[PDB]
Amino acid sequence: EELRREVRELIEEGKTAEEIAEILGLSVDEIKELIGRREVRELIEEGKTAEEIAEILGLSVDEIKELIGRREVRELIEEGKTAEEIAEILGLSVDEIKELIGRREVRELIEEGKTAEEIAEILGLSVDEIKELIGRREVRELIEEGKTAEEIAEILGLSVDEIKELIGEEEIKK
Repeated sequence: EELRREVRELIEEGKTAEEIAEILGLSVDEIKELIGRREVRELIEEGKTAEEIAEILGLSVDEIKELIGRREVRELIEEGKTAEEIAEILGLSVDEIKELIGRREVRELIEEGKTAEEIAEILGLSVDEIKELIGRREVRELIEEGKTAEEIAEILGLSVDEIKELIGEEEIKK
């Protein structure tokens, strides 16, 4: 019922799926049958590349790309990784990381003080697409600290033109 828990502790110990089969007396294929999504994130938290995990758990690079989803994209974008930086860790193309992007991946960077042009070059291939996908909540997130001509709009793109389509005029000066 929870045998997958008695396997994620040997992974964080440094052992490999080959050694997890011997220590637990089981077979190597059965260890591959207990490797889930949760057992992969912990190995993208020690900096290990996906190709390293291809030789840690013995799974194919085709079979590790099955498990890695948008969740690790947020985690790596959070740390300090960028555009091509993430793509090399996971063997994916940068476009595959573009196909795993969203507004939630952008909020965390507004929640670390970055600007539109700052994140446009961090995640790569972004310019007005960031401005296209800056939500009202991000401008509403700063309603407690509204205080510029266009820098509460430069962090979020441009000028009051943006802070007029994403909020009213009574809250332009609020």
